Amino acid sequence: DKQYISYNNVHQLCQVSAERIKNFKPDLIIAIGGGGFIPARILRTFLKEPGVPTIRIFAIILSLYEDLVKVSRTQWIDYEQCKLDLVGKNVLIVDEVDDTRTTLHYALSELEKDAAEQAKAKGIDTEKSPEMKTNFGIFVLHDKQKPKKADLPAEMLNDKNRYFAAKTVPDKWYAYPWESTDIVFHTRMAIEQGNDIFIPEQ
Amino acid sequence: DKQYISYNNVHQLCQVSAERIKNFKPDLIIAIGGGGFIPARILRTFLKEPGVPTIRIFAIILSLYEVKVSRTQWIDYEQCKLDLVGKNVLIVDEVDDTRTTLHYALSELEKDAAEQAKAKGIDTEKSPEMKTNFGIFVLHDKQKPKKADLPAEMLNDKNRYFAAKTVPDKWYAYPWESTDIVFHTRMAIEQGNDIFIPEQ
Ligand SMILES: Nc1nc2c(ncn2[C@@H]2O[C@H](COP(=O)(O)O)[C@@H](O)[C@H]2O)c(=O)[nH]1
Ligand SMILES: Nc1nc2c(ncn2[C@@H]2O[C@H](COP(=O)(O)O)[C@@H](O)[C@H]2O)c(=O)[nH]1
Ligand SMILES: [Mg+2]
Repeated sequence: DKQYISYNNVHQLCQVSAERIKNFKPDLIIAIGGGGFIPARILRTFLKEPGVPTIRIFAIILSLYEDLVKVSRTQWIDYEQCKLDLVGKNVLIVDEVDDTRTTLHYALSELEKDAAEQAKAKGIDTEKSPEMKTNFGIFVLHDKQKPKKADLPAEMLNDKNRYFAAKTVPDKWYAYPWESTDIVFHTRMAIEQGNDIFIPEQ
Repeated sequence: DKQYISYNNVHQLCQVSAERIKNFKPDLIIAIGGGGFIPARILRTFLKEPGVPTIRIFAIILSLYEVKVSRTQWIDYEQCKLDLVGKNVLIVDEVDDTRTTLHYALSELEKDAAEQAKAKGIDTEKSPEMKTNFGIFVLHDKQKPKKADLPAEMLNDKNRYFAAKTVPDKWYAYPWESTDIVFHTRMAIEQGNDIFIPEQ
């Protein structure tokens, strides 16, 4: 039962989620794919504080292939060039949907390798110096209620201030507005399905 | 006279612009900042051909200071296996105001292209066809005195410089910038800045 989601719905999902995510105090955002970036950018509008430098967003692409799951960093982050130091940072990973969780699992896994390798380059010892550890969190618009094919750490999933889903939803296909080649039809369906705005004008 | 722009307006600006941009045949897109990335991603939906790998989008951030250019977030070409040689590259931003941002973005990316051509032992004078072809797409190009220029072969080629709309010198409020999307959309509708293409 295909669920059509309007732009304004996504906007308001980000709006309400931002209030929760403030408790995580993200220092930067890493967005998975084009679908991750749009919510990430909208989120930033709601995280912005006047006089405070806007939170940086980094786009990454992960490709996963059948093993004999193999992971390829199709588009990654040049931490040195960007002067991005993950040590002692709160990092929010953003994607539009958590379906089987495979993508989020391997993205987190890869980013943890980056952080560990940086904390070692600095002659930092994350065991002796725990406060230099990187704190990862996740934000998705939709977390599907279904058997997952991959896990996420318990301290992530079971911490309401680390794993953030705007909505936990049935196992249905979600059609995002940026994916549509007929936004008029798409928005008409979204309104009919109750997938448009849910917060009134201020 | 602030102009409120709805999400659906942005979507349809990209839809019509894609028909023009197909003539440029972009191989990849480079999006400037968060405001560039959204139209870039929407454009990709309209450039997609089934059975053909999706066009890659790379995000960059340029900082310009009182001009001093800083590559705040750039592209690791080697890591991304991105070769600009012989490519048609579309640079995307949401707005061309004074043109300063586009001027320096193009300048910096051209340096990358030349650098990569030389590393491949390619004399672009002798083999002009291997040169990198840059194009630009913005949602709005403001009609006003510009503070920087773009190449004549860019600006005067309808198949290189693409503005969805050429507009008066007013401030454009994009939907992703809004903290009240309901007010924002109501204003956009009133202003005639919503949809302009019917359902299929
Ligand atoms: N548009 C859309 N894409 C989905 C949906 N479910 C999964 N996907 C795509 O499948 C990918 C893999 O999701 P995963 O199963 O790894 O969590 C997602 O990144 C997304 O690209 C959906 O309901 N709607
Ligand atoms: N939202 C919005 N931003 C603008 C507008 N005009 C200029 N800007 C911001 O100013 C930046 C510099 O524009 P430039 O003058 O270099 O073309 C743009 O990238 C954009 O971030 C506008 O009308 N609306
Ligand atoms: Mg995604």
